[PDB]
Amino acid sequence: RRDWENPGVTQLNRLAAHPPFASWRNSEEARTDRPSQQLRSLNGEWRFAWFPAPEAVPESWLECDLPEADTVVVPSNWQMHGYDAPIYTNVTYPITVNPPFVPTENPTGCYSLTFNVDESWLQEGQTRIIFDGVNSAFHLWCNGRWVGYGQDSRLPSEFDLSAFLRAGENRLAVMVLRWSDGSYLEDQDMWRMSGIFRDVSLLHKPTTQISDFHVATRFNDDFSRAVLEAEVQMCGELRDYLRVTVSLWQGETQVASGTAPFGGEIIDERGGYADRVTLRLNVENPKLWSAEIPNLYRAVVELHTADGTLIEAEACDVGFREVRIENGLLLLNGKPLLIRGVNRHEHHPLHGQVMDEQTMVQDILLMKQNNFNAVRCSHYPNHPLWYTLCDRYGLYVVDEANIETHGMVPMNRLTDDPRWLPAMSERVTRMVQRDRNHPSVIIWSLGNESGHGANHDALYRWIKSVDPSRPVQYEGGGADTTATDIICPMYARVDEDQPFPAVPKWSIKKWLSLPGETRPLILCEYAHAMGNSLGGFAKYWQAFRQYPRLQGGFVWDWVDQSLIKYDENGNPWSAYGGDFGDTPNDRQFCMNGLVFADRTPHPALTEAKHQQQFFQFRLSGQTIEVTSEYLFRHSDNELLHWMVALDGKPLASGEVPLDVAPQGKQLIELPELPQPESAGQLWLTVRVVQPNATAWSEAGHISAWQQWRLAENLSVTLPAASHAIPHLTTSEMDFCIELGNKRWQFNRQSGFLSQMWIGDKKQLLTPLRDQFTRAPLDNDIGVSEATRIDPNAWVERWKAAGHYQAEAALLQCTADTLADAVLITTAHAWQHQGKTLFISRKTYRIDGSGQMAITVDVEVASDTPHPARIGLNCQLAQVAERVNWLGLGPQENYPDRLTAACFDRWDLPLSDMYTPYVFPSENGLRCGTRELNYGPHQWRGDFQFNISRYSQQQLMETSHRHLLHAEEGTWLNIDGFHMGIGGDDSWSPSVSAEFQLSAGRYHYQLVWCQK
Amino acid sequence: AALLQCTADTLADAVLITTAHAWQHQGKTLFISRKTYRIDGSGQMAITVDVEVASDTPHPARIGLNCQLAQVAERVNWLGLGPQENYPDRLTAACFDRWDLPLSDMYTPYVFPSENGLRCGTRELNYGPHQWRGDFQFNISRYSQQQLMETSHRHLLHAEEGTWLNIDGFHMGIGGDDSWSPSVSAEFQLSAGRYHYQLVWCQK
Ligand SMILES: *[C@H]1O[C@H](CO)[C@H](O)[C@H](O)[C@H]1F
Ligand SMILES: [Mg+2]
Ligand SMILES: [Mg+2]
Ligand code: NA
Ligand code: NA
Ligand code: NA
Ligand code: NA
Repeated sequence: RRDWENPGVTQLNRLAAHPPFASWRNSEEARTDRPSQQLRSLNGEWRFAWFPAPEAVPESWLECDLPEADTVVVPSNWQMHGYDAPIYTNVTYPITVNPPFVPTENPTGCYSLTFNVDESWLQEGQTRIIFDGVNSAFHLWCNGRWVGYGQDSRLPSEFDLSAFLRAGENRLAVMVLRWSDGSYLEDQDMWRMSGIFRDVSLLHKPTTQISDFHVATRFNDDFSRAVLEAEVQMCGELRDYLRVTVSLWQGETQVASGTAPFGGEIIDERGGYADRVTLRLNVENPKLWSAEIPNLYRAVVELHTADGTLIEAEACDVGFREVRIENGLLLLNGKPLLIRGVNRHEHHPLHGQVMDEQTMVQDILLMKQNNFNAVRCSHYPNHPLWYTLCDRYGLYVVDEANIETHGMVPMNRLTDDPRWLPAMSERVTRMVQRDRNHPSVIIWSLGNESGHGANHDALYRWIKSVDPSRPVQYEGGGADTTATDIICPMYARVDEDQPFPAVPKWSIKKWLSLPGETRPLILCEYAHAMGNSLGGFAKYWQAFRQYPRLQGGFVWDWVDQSLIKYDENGNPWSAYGGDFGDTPNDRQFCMNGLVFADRTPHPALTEAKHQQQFFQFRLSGQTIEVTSEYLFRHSDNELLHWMVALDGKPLASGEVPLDVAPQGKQLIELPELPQPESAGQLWLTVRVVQPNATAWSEAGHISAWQQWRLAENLSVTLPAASHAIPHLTTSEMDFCIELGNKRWQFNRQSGFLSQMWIGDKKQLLTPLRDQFTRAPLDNDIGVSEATRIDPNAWVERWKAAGHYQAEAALLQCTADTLADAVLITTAHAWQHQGKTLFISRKTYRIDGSGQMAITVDVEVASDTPHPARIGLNCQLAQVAERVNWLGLGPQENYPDRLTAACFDRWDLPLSDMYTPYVFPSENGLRCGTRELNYGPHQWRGDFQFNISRYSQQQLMETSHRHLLHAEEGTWLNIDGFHMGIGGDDSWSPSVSAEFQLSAGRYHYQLVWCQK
Repeated sequence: AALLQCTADTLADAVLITTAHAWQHQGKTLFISRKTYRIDGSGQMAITVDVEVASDTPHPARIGLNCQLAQVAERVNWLGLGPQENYPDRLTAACFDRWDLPLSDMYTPYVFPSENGLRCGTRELNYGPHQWRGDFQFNISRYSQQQLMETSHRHLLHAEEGTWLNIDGFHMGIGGDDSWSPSVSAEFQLSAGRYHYQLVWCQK
């Protein structure tokens, strides 16, 4: 049969899909969500063996353990145990495209388990096994006998073992195929793995049972009244004495309850459903569910006899909430949402695609503390617990069918084929069927990157029909097809159009008002967080805030998909595409997260947190206007703290309780602020603090901030004439300057400050030279390989123009003496193949104070690609423990990623000055610095800088962080100007014009000295 | 203007004058100007200017220099945007090239008088035997900003002795989305706080 190469066959003997069951036999257990005895885990220690193909499987296997098998933990991904390689491919299918066939060499994993079944279970009722996630397809046997088959790796496959079990010891044989025709619908850009990766369990149901239940909450115009409607379906023998009781609880308080025997209303000419019943519960002033206040009720569904005897109980958490699109806006409980979302894969650097509750919880808490309110299940139904936690902590969820056919040509090749409708249908239907009772799910998604075909229209229609409670969205085929209630593009830019044929990506602001367009717009993917990215994040936030119809989006993505590997030494390292021998592969493309695989944030996370803030401020004079973007809660666990500093010197602070209603304003008058004895800029900083701990944060959690410049008093004070004057020692090869214990040397061949001495210690390992390039960010690179270039990538443009290859050609080097200083003047040209790219004119003024003032003026040829930077660099001989500076911080920040940073005086261990992106590049810059202190050195001006033990060249030359080696001394990169980092996407130039170094002429001035 | 410093140095091939001034109002330092004048054996005077603008003072209208030339010449020739009046937020129409007009075309006779005649993106300006080089904006006429500012009807203007030259490293947008509320877009406001420019003044 080769059922795995036939889309017409997606399962054999599978039971119908339904919401989470537990078959309690005690209503209070049910009520309380206590553990149910009728439901048990088979997770743990299994027997497993790997074969290169199903045809290599021995018959005996059904019969008895293979001696050679190994004891492994289940659930797991076999690649995570070393049986074969996990493969990292983005678009290109990991197998030959030739549906519905797969390779003859089709890695097969033979799992088996010997376990005990109790007689009680077999005397009566029904016993089924549930495999939450089996990737990609599998055949099942019990005690030697064949039970069934099943496809779709991301939804539960269930089978009736009732007739297969013996009391005592029993044997399960599970033949899992890596590749099946299902794989053609599983082309997500992530690691390609396989096995029994989700729970395995046994559920006992009575013969007469609750086979399905649907919960609906409808409301009146002002939400003061609601009706909970619950449709209940049974299986088993219908009897007049059978009944259903549905009850609702607000905690320990029974809110409502209703009983009725079976038998639905007339549906049509043949009658109604004798085996179903609907209960309707009225609720006055229900407590509404939202991400803001995840108010939940408990619903208990009891199947019993008229005399009070309980057959079984099922139940679920209930959130009263209404989701609907009206007059072009996405409304929740009548209020238009603002989606602060993130896409999230189920990824563990260790466990692979196997998810655990702790990681889930950790993810949710990180999201929430980062001002995230929504998440998209990119790109398939998640492990069942996910929804529960979302229901509980409060996160809006986009539930997505497990359908992605990215690598077909064109993309809709299958989705437009009616012969694929069936397999596709199951992936949609079974999801709705399973998750339709979770309040957290607010939108259904048809899948991802599978073009736009008729199959999508049909399914779009199916959902609308069966679950009018939620909007359906789908980005394929253009983001605004007839199969979507939401314009939900990926990577559409704020102001910039990308008019690709057939599927253009217009500026979001523009998209909304195209002739006849009326839908709301929420990006299904945006601000591609790969490596040093998120440049331009603020531009989106501003726009979302300004246009009602721009209702946010889901950033791409939450966590880097790196996997842990170890070196000889046994030490762990983060791996990516191709690191497992996988090929073809997409290398680092699998790392686009806001946090590293271990959940350590990337610096971009903070930029995301600020921009997603729920309080907005405005300052007028001494008056602060706080505005709340909350729709539902008041600011009841918040205080505003503020503080005034002069140049980092704290001059005054205070707190102020916040008392703003959802969407209201609060003014805060700052008390007269004293006068600073002293030149400089006064800076106001305000943070919103949570005094009390929550379910998602601890007391003192900071949820928002903002800063402003208050008055400024320019300095009009004269240095103060210095006692001594520096001495100029000319020479054939060098201009030397001495001043006390200090010496500066300028190599006349080169035109650069070759060395400096304090006392008898040399200061530099490498001369101080201009720098116009940077170790390329993932955004600079784009898809620019070896096999294939991509001309347009910044990195390509730079390479090609000679940027990395240009060497300095002296044009002038002189020295003069002034009344109180020596003046070194230089001019250099940077050429490539006869083109002068840049010209650097400088002056060094060393005075009686021993301060060297450097003035730089660079000219950039207009027809050369705008440089990554305009600064200087050198290798210092020293290695200090800390870095202290007066500027933007404390975290890494770039020009188009600097809103979250604050201007103040920061001090960190040098290590905190380097950012450990798994794929190395220019990192750790800090902008708007007026003063930098390191070792004996002090630099002052208004520049950007980074400082670490790794040079630009090393960075650019090393593919993996674990391979970096601290160099001798410390590398300092100090820039007058630094180019934006971009990120609207990572595969095309995304650095906005205002952040490009196009001026042609730049001036900067630095003062170097010893403190 | 409050002089903070003024000095003279002798170079290999030149004399260097270094100055610094503080502009204040009611005890407030509004702006700081720091310069060097470098005259070499070639007769070229190179002016380098660095200014600081208090962050809490309103963004200034322009950052430049000005002076009344003794001389009155018939034409003005320049290498930059033109030939007509052009401002920062109103210069797309203008073209960069070599322009040469009668002095008078360098003045815009708006009925209600104001700053006018500016030309941006100039690399070279020649008037009489004078010549200025760099990268700036300038205006030149027989009318001071003060006159312009005190006279409300163009007919009431009177040519002053000599020619007033306004050379700017920087000039604020003129606006106009409306004429009754501030309309200069932020990108056209002189809010950077620190400004630098340099010009070469010489003869020919
Ligand atoms: C949106 O694009 C990103 C690119 O890293 C991923 O491929 C997503 O799965 C896709 F839907
Ligand atoms: Mg099949
Ligand atoms: Mg894809
Ligand atoms: Na909006
Ligand atoms: Na990716
Ligand atoms: Na690199
Ligand atoms: Na006037």
